Amino acid sequence: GSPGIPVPGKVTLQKDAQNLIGISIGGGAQYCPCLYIVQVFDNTPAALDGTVAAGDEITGVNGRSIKGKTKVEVAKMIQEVKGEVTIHYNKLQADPKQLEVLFQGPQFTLRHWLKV
Repeated sequence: GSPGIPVPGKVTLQKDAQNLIGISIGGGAQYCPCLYIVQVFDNTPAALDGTVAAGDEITGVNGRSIKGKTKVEVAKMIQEVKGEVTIHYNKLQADPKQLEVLFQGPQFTLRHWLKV
């Protein structure tokens, strides 16, 4: 599908020594907005050449959206693609009200996120 995302983009990298990208995915926190990527490690492909760092909207893995399956499965999808890595991302300016919501500052929402 296509929900009309702002500015879509993709960066292609390759798996880390740990067989991942070096990120953490949560499908939104406060009101479950978007974001997906909650944190990254600078020396991971994701951060380093990737720049899919904390605050970016990783909406798809290697061309296929993650928003449709399951946390555990999406990490698997990324581990599945052995040796390679591609991230689809977006960048929402939102509106003041929704911008601070997308910002994620209030950390009352713990939840159980995923990581690769």
